[PDB]
Amino acid sequence: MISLIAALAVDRVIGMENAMPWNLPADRAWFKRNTLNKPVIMGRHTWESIGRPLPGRKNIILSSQPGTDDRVTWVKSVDEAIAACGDVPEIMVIGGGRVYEQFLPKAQKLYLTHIDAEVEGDTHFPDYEPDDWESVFSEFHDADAQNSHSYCFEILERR
Ligand SMILES: NC(=O)C1=CN([C@@H]2O[C@H](COP(=O)(O)OP(=O)(O)OC[C@H]3O[C@@H](n4cnc5c(N)ncnc54)[C@H](OP(=O)(O)O)[C@@H]3O)[C@@H](O)[C@H]2O)C=CC1
Ligand SMILES: COc1cc(Cc2cnc(N)nc2N)cc(OC)c1OC
Ligand SMILES: [Cl-]
Repeated sequence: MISLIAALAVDRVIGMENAMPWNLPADRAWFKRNTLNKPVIMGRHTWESIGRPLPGRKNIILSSQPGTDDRVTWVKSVDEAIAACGDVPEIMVIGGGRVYEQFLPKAQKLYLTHIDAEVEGDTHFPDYEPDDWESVFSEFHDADAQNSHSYCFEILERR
């Protein structure tokens, strides 16, 4: 099983200048929950965004160029990433825009955080047909002192 987990603003925005254009600790909490003790495949742009290994997960970076951090696994292809995760129950693909593009066709599950924010963005979740997917579970949260936007955590499964 391959799964994508991603936070989407109003216009499927996921990124602005190699950062998420919002601050939702409640999202980073939901991200940690569903990825922990599973392998994560991220693109080199996302690695640099996070800027440190994600504890309690084998970290797998996609980069044509050679590695620059001895604490994480590096791979130069999609097939190498996928192989690098090994015989596991679930592979979590955690960004960014170009990695999502490549993995979404392969993906069985979506872990979507829908954020009530119309924010300028250089990077968007790839398009898809909701025809192709069926809503499994969702959870709505109001904005609060720490999370300036309302948000909905959704899970979808292929057919
Ligand atoms: N909203 C959300 O849920 C999330 C937000 N983001 C946002 O996403 C943005 C980053 O997305 P984007 O700019 O598309 O980049 P990525 O984060 O997908 O990383 C791009 C890099 O990945 C490497 N790469 C990708 N595919 C391959 C491949 N098949 N073989 C080899 N290397 C590969 C390349 O590295 P190289 O240059 O070494 O060749 C490429 O330059 C940021 O703004 C970030 O904030 C990211 C995570 C989640
Ligand atoms: C743990 O912090 C980060 C996590 C992510 C990936 C990510 C974040 N949120 C969700 N819902 N899905 C994801 N795949 C991306 C990040 O930066 C772009 C992070 O830095 C704050
Ligand atoms: Cl690419």
